[PDB]
Amino acid sequence: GMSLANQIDQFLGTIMQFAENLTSTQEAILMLLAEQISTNAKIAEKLKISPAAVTKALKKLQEQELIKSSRATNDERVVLWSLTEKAVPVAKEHATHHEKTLSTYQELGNKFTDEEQEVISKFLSALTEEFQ
Amino acid sequence: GMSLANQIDQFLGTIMQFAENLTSTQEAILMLLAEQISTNAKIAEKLKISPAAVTKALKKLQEQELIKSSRATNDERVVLWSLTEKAVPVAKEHATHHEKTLSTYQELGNKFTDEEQEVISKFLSALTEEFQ
Repeated sequence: GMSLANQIDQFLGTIMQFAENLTSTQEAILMLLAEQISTNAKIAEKLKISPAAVTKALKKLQEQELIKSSRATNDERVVLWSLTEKAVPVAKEHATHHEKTLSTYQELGNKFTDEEQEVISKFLSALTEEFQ
Repeated sequence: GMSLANQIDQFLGTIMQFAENLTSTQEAILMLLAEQISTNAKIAEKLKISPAAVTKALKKLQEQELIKSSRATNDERVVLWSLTEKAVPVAKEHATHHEKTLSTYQELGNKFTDEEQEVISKFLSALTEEFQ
């Protein structure tokens, strides 16, 4: 039989191999803008990142014509950002992938009782640490 | 609070990030040869790989002067392979890393009862599948 240590080793090897086959900030803005027009400030708050990081990601998305700025109809000083037509199916495709992935994790989790899920949760947190 | 699905998603993201920061056959031969001189046949059996794959990996290791061929003192037709002096500390360093990694997984596993470990084992097998 196989030790749990070896099972864990093999499992992590499989996830790392799969890895070896848009930044995440950019893709998170895409997803956010897919749901509501927003400002730099709003984006920084919702994403929990610095204003410099938001400006940097917004610039990359703009260069790619994934998003576009406009002026708040109420206030001429506030710049709003929204998806371009070109970005609509990009964001939709990313949102769908994310949702499907999470659904898969959720269905797997649902095969376990709350008590079992707590075991799994503690296991994953402790193992996460070894990789942070 | 955070759903298990989201915990799993974040956990896999961390392992994949860590990944984004010698082939495994070659390194397995190094480790094997670190413990005993062997032939192509022996290597293929122990590693569960094709003779072509072994020849391919042996050639790469030889080019790198990590291993060297010699003739079986008993039989002139059989080629044995062993580490070179240069490879000794390479294999030692790899063996030590592997052992340390497994020790870490083992110590983490030891914080869980056999029953909890079974929960974790089933969880990991089912999740592995999603990535094979």
